Amino acid sequence: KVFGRCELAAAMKRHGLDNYRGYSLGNWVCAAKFESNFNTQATNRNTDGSTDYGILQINSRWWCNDGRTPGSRNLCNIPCSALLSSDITASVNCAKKIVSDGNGMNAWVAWRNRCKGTDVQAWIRGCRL
Ligand SMILES: CCC[C@H](CC)C[C@H]1C[C@@H](CCS(=O)(=O)O[C@H](CC)CC[C@H](C)CC)C[C@@H](C)N1CC=O
Ligand code: NA
Repeated sequence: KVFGRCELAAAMKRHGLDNYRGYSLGNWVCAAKFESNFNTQATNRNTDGSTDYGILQINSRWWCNDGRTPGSRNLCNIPCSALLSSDITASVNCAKKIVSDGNGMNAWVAWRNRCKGTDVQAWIRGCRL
């Protein structure tokens, strides 16, 4: 599913991401924009043999099981395919664990390089939230 911007903002907020670990909703919407272009089905292979999955590009070396990643830990205890669903529940709940792991949102490279330090509230402007 390709979410609309405000549609994703509302779903993220309903699932408790607004201000989760101190990161405002616009941070999460910006992250999803540049990680996946709001597409739940996005997948991208990495050099270490892992793959990133879903709207927040969650990695199969640490967080989910895809059956083909050396050194897999599956800390979210889910198949990586669960992170591709139109229902973002599993991606949100796993993202909560990731962002709590110690490095905050720096775990998302696109957030670090394209959202951190910018006017992230722009990503929720116009939305009825
Ligand atoms: C907390 C878990 C951290 C993980 C890493 C431990 C996730 C990292 C993987 C990184 C892979 C970097 S890589 O250059 O070595 O491999 C590929 C290059 C061929 C990347 C290919 C891209 C993805 C195709 C578009 C890139 C980053 C996008 N995600 C997290 C989300 O931001
Ligand atoms: Na890699």
